[PDB]
Amino acid sequence: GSHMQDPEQLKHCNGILKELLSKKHAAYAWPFYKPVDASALGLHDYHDIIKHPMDLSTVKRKMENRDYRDAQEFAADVRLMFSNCYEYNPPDHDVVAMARKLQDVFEFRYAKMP
Ligand SMILES: Cn1cnc2c1c(=O)[nH]c(=O)n2C
Repeated sequence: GSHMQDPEQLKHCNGILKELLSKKHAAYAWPFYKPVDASALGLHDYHDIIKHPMDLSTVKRKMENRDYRDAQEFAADVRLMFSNCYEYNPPDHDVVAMARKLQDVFEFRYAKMP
């Protein structure tokens, strides 16, 4: 059920999303900008292992379209994106190191929800 605080909490989520996409974090956010193109990258098992792909452009579309009804729904998708990275790749992969840094940006600012 919708709460009067949901619009304002979703604005905080939108601010986080804008930050994740910003130049400040681009050195480690870039693998998460667009859907994984598994065929182009030679990752021919990606869709056998990752049943629910997610990326920041999809989060952005869902925000713009008012798909997310509350902050928890938004956070679940961002976390799904990171989890997919932790599931698919070995833990010493550079993309995992980038995911951990971007997730730290996300989690610390999400925790500051007004
Ligand atoms: C999210 N993303 C974007 N590019 C990649 C990945 C990944 O998980 N593994 C991986 O190997 N590559 C190249």
